[PDB]
Amino acid sequence: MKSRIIVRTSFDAAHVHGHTFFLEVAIEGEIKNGYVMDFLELRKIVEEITKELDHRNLNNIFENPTTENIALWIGERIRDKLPPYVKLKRVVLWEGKDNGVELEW
Amino acid sequence: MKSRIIVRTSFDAAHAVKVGDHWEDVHGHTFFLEVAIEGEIKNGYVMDFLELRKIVEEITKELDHRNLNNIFENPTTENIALWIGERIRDKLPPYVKLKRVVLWEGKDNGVELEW
Amino acid sequence: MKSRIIVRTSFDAAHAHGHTFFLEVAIEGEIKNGYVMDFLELRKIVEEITKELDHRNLNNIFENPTTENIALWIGERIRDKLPPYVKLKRVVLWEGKDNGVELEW
Ligand SMILES: C[C@H](O)[C@H](O)C1CNc2nc(N)[nH]c(=O)c2N1
Ligand SMILES: C[C@H](O)[C@H](O)C1CNc2nc(N)[nH]c(=O)c2N1
Ligand SMILES: C[C@H](O)[C@H](O)C1CNc2nc(N)[nH]c(=O)c2N1
Repeated sequence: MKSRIIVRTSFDAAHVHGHTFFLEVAIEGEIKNGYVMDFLELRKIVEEITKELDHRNLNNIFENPTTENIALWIGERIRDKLPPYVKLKRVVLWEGKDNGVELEW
Repeated sequence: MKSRIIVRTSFDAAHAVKVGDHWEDVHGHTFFLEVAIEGEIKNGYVMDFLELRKIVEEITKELDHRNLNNIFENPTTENIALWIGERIRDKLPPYVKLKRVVLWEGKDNGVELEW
Repeated sequence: MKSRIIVRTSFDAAHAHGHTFFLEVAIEGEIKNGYVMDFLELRKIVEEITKELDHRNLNNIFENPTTENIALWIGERIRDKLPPYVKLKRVVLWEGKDNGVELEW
């Protein structure tokens, strides 16, 4: 069996057409003493990354700000900050409520 | 790593499922459809969202506003989902593959098909 | 191909304050006579289990009532009430709307 904790967040950005992006992050690991990893630590890691894009024009930070590339970047940034016994499992980024990009490791 | 684009849409249809040899009472729902297409991120894209949505909505269009018991012998959520999956697969460009189809009958009950 | 039916339900419970839990259960099996498993039957099985949690003191049942442990608790009792030809595929438990645990078999 595989266990994961999920956190959902959102941020607004433009690329120009501004959107409200909904981000879902799934971190996989083992349930140790009732916890995989506390939600607040993960959520802090995630927001610390999304805040760099919040209210910005992604065309100034990304060569080509496609939802896929933004999702990719976010995944790499998250990966670099997660704790030792945990892995980035899934990243789902919705460009508005009806369209999204799912990245699964 | 796998990369997919997801497109969400909805359509409404009325129907009654078989409860033995006889039928339940007819009623309508808003169906929520989630389609996941997997492929490689080329030039920053897997597949254009709108291109996928059009393929999917042309399909749901045949079900939209219709009595499903007139289209399916047994309009269960699984048979409808299967039918949608097959229709989509048949229309997808040669560089992607149908990965997932999630059909919700309302927001409380749904069927998930994965390839 | 794999086919699953999914049911969503909700229950409120207190532990340590109280929360509104959102549960999503996915059952994998083959489609026979047009369906994997009757939606109501699963819903019955699931809500009979959640009924034992509804507005309860979770610390009376769990030494450490974390979201993960509660998810494991539910996953197990569901596996014990399921019919012979289907399998518990996934359990997603959201404590509130933006934080959840996902168990996958
Ligand atoms: C009230 C809330 O349930 C409590 O603060 C927390 C915090 N962080 C958590 N983190 C995890 N992984 N699992 C949990 O159940 C909780 N619960
Ligand atoms: C406004 C619209 O969202 C934008 O032009 C698009 C269109 N199609 C897309 N298609 C993919 N695959 N990824 C994207 O980020 C976008 N963005
Ligand atoms: C009204 C209700 O949705 C209808 O009677 C049901 C019940 N159980 C079901 N169970 C499955 N597996 N698939 C379905 O479409 C339904 N439909």
